[PDB]
Amino acid sequence: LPLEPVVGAATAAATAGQVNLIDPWIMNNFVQAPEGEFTISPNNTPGDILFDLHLGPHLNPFLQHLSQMYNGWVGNMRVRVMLAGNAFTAGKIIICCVPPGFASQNISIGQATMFPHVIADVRVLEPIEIPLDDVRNVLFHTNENRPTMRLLCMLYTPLRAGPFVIAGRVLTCPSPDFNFLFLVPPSVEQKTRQLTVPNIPLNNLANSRVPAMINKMTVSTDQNQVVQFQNGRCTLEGQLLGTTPVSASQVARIRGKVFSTASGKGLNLTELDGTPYHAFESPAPLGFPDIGACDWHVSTFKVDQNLSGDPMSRLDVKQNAPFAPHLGSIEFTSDQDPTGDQLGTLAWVSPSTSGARVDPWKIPSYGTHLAPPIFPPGFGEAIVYFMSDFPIVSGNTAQVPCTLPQEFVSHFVEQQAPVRGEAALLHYVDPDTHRNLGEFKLYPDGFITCVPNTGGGPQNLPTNGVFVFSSWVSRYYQLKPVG
Amino acid sequence: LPLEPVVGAATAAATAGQVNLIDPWIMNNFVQAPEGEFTISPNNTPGDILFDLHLGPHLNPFLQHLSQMYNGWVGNMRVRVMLAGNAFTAGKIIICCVPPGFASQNISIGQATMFPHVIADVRVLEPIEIPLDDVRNVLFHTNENRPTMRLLCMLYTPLRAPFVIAGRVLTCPSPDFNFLFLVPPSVEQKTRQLTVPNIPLNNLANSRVPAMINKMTVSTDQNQVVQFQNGRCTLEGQLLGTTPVSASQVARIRGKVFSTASGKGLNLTELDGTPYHAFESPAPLGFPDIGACDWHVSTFKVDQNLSGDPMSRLDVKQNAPFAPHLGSIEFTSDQDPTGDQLGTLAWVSPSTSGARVDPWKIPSYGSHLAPPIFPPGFGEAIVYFMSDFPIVSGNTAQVPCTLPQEFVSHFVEQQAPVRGEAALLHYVDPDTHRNLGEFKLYPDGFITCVPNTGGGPQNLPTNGVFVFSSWVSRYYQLKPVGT
Amino acid sequence: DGTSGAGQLVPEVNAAEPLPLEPVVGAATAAATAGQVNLIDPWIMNNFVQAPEGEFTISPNNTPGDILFDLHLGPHLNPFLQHLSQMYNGWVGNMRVRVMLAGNAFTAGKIIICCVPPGFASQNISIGQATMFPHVIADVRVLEPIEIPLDDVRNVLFHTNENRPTMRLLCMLYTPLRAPFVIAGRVLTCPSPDFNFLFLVPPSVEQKTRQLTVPNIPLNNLANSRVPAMINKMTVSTDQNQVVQFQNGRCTLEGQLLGTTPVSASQVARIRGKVFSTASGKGLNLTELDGTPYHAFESPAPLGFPDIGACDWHVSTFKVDQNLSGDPMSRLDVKQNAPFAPHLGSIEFTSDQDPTGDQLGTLAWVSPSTSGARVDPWKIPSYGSTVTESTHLAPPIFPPGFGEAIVYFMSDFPIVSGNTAQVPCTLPQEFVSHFVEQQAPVRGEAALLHYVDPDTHRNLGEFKLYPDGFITCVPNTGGGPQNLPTNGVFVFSSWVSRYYQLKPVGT
Repeated sequence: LPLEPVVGAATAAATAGQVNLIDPWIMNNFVQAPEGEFTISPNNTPGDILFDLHLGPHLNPFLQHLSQMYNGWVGNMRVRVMLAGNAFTAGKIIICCVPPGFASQNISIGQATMFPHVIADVRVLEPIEIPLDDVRNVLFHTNENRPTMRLLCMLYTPLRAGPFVIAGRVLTCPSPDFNFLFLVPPSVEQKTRQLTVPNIPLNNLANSRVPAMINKMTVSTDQNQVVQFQNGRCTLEGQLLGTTPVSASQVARIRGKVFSTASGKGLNLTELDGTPYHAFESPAPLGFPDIGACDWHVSTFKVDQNLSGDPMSRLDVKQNAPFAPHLGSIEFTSDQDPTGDQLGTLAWVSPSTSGARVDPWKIPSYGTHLAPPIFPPGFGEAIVYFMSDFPIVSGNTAQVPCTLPQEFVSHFVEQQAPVRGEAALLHYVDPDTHRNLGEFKLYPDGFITCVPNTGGGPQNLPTNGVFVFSSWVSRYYQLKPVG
Repeated sequence: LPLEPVVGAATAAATAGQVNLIDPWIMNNFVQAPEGEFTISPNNTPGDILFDLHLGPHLNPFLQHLSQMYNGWVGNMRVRVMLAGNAFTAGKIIICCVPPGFASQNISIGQATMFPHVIADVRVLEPIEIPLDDVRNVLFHTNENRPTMRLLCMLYTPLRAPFVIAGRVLTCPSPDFNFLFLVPPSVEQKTRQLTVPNIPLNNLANSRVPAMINKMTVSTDQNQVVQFQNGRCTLEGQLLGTTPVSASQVARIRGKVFSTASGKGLNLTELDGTPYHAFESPAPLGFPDIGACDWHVSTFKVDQNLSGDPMSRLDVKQNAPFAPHLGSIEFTSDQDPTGDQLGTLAWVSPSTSGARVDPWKIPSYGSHLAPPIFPPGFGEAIVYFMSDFPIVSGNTAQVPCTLPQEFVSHFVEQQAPVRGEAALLHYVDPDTHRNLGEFKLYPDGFITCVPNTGGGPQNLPTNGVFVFSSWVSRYYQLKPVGT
Repeated sequence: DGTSGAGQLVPEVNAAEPLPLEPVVGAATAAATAGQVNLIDPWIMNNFVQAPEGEFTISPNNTPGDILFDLHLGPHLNPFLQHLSQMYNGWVGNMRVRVMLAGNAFTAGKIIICCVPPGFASQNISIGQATMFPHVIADVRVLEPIEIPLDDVRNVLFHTNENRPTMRLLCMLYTPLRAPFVIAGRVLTCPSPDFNFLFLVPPSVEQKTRQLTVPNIPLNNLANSRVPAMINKMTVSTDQNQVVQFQNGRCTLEGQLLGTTPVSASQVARIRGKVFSTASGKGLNLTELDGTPYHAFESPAPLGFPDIGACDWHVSTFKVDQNLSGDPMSRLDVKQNAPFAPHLGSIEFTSDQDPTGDQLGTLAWVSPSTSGARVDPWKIPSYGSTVTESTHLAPPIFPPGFGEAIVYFMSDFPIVSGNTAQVPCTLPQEFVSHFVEQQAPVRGEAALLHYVDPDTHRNLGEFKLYPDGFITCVPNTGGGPQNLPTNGVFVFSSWVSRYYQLKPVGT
């Protein structure tokens, strides 16, 4: 290779506080990378990306567990590539070393030979060993994200034999130039956390919009519908968006004070614990329903007395032009007499006119710092929604969709993990036989996408599996079809 | 110069992949930089800015062409400055070296003495040589944006001389210059060069109506502001407003016909059948913007089976139901249009009887627009490009714009960065290659000039080609064009 | 490579004889007379990088005697040397060529690679005559790649970017291939330790060292080149032996327009003239699109004249006069009859409205010539009134065989009662206006293009751009390119030979 030898730990020996050691049995065995599975099929053209890495301590699950009590790292790692072919095949492969700070859209196979490369045949027997060295700009890497040295593997000549696919594995162990740098109290710094997904089956996740359970996932019928839900919106760093509450006993709730004028009878909106509502950036009080273009039916009760009568009194809210909850004022009608304070929940909806149809894929017009919409991205990636049984009269369906469940939002808020990639990769896993049922992507804005089969998506999967985080991938990572 | 000796690649030899040598003949002659030209004038005051350059490999057209092959760079340069004045213009200048990390955003002429500086007169014959050193904090410089050293030229004493003083800046590298990591050439976007297309003026298409550019002119009242919505594209390639890419998408309307009790209408979609989203764009891409008039759109029906006469002329009035931001217009026509209608604006007419049509206004979409274009002062005016178009009862029969469509389609394709406050353009006759005028190209996407008294750019031939010259500052004074 | 686990089925090293040519001195000659001698990067001198003309296929459709690749000795055989060649002027020295071949353990065949001296110019060197040059006969089953020195036989002290003959490598098939199969071969080059560029020149100014590029525009943003509309589909024709001779949208890769091809995307299908009206009827005396007079020359018509033949035209014009009152437009109806002769600059029309003076208009919609005929959008009009006049049309386009098919670009356009309601072309207008500005030289017989998805940067199909200005493909059985997504980007990959076997596109 045209690479000069680099030095790992002699530059950061004098200017850092400490230089710490590593258990010598980690330096010897080769441990498989997180995304270290790739196949080569005869349907592949020359030029397809097969794998893609970048240098760090996350390429080895011992270094990732050791780095949570340290502060810096330097050094080079060693990579193995192991193919599985026999003596009756033909084809080549290319593995190039892209330097840090190089940004480009696509690299052809003619431009891939201008990097320091290794062109390896398919029929090889001993595994290919490639040095992955550290080309630094500073003395030592601290615990932030910063672009590092990449490997890039592409097909070079197409595969010919005589559905024979060829499977490959990537294995990685550090060189003796690897070192950690400063003893820190473990798992306290935010920069060394890792994102995790709760260990709860799908038939025990609550809905994030109505108070019911999730029973089956679908994809929408339209494949480019744009959704702008305001309940169940939260990014991966634990920043709530819209009117998303935290717990699951706060979804689709209403608390306010009743005023009685000659104009009608209405509600002055407060929050769900007695604090007065502030109109700074929230479109509504935290816990307000977002079912748009319908007629709500909220059943409340009287709060601060020793009640002797029948407390429950249904209230009917119509989404006309006086409906403006952003100012903290909705108008209702009823058959009982609700006075004072009323804490209630949304029971069921109704259409506006006498013959209209309730479309639960829409949001009301509040009157103002809304949540941003969700466009369906990439190549064939479809946003997976979660349906739930809820009483909707005179509608096309009885299923209410969402993007994330409530126990995901209540976990992302407490966890406060950072984002180390451009997307996440999940694995739907049966909890009995531990077999992988399908893979999904988790984007940094909080919506799960997938690539479905023709005529079948995630709805064909059973409803008692458990999501499991795997690793961080790029945005253009290819998924497998589900169905 | 009061500066320590600064080493080159001796620090970056350890932690980089390669260290690469260059030609020993580049370090001998002084070549004019692509950011060289500046002017001194008695309009200036002691304390202005004549040029400012950040240290890099883009200060020399040999190092710029070499840096598309490499990744990093380390080392110093040498700068040499020429002036051209008589023995009747008295005054000094001052060229100082501001280190990186010094942030004050205003430097008095008494504070610029406290840097490493060269104080030079304007009556000098031999040029002035000053070394620009690479004071840095890191081991080497990756081809991206980090603060490097600055040259900074100010007027140090008032100029008692329309006489301007031309100046040029010539650079050559020191013997300590070195590039670092070989990549494939011309793949990164960060080391690209801005070009202007090599087309004559009469072979350029208009950007507001479907016609060809006839001549250039300036306005009569040169303090009128314009807010055109087609032909708006910044130099980095970001489209603004409703500007389309190609030249066959200009002033075209496509939508589905709906009938109601009050006339007919069109439910607007995009220009290929894709549904329109009411977002950041004020209209579907390619919507016309000739305001305060009545349109005449001639459409046909997108259908495989047509008979008789497939054309229909829709007359759109800009009354209160004209609201293209919501996604609906109205029309009146004597034919019977149905289904998906696609058409192009044909001619415009006055709104009421006796009134006249103004082609400089824009319609009212609302009942997220592009920012207005203000003239940048210093006795300049905006160059407009005129084109013949059928206009009844108007002042002129010609429609202006701010950029040709090929310029927009070139800036979108190239995506070159911006290294200056303006771009100086020449206008050359393509036979004898003489020069006819100087124009500035601002990074907001419009071309200005300084018109002569009694004339302007409308007295020039109409077959000249624009040629990129250099990157200049905001106060470069242009020679007046005209007669 | 893979000599470890390939068994002993294939040979590993090509046993070759030394070539019958003496070694050639390098850059020591141009030290006394040239101005400068410029050193280059030592990291280039020992890395084998794939040449731009570095792809070929050996398919069992090839006969013995087909040209696989053909290289002229220059600095354009290496992308580092090509990118350095735009800065300097002149060069000397030798190169080092390396050919990669890896078939199965089942295939069979041989190739022959010969060195032709400068000045020996002949067409169709056979495989009998290629033996008489210094040659190496290599197998198609070897593992270690063949290395061939490309010496620099010359008459003068050093070279220059003008037109002079240089040495050639010429690799042809020798015995037929015997096994759905091809053999992907790659050619990799590296300079000798005697290579040297000579004189510094302003970079990327001269024409002879340029590089052909294709625009970075998606498919749905390209304009049609025969009617004013946008491209929305790529199809192939049914009759694969139908000849097409279009007039608009014809441009060679060197950037030299043919026929009535305009430059801008707003000049297509336009007519400008001054209306005369005798006692017989009404007509137009044709001028150019900017008022300049039109003379009978190499073009058969003014630039931008429409070319949909054997039909009726409906053109909607307007007066060029400033003072307009009332209804400005006027629809003209043209028949392709005997008084239709745009080569002499006169047509004849009828209209309900009355336009006079100067008129400028655009073709609106077409119509059949008779009450029960059809509209074929694949024909062209007869420009000359008498058929024997030399009107200097563009030459017809023939498909180059090997199962290939020409790609057409369709657009929605109001055709009344035709075969389909779409108009084809050969090149988009943004390709013509990009080929005219660049003026890049052509270094092969085709240009392999890839149709790339703009987001995931995948690969959807291979295409070939021929130097006469059209794009071909090999359609799959019962499919074609009309199944592809309509927002891809054509990227340039390599310069290939005329007999490159593409992969079938579509389903």
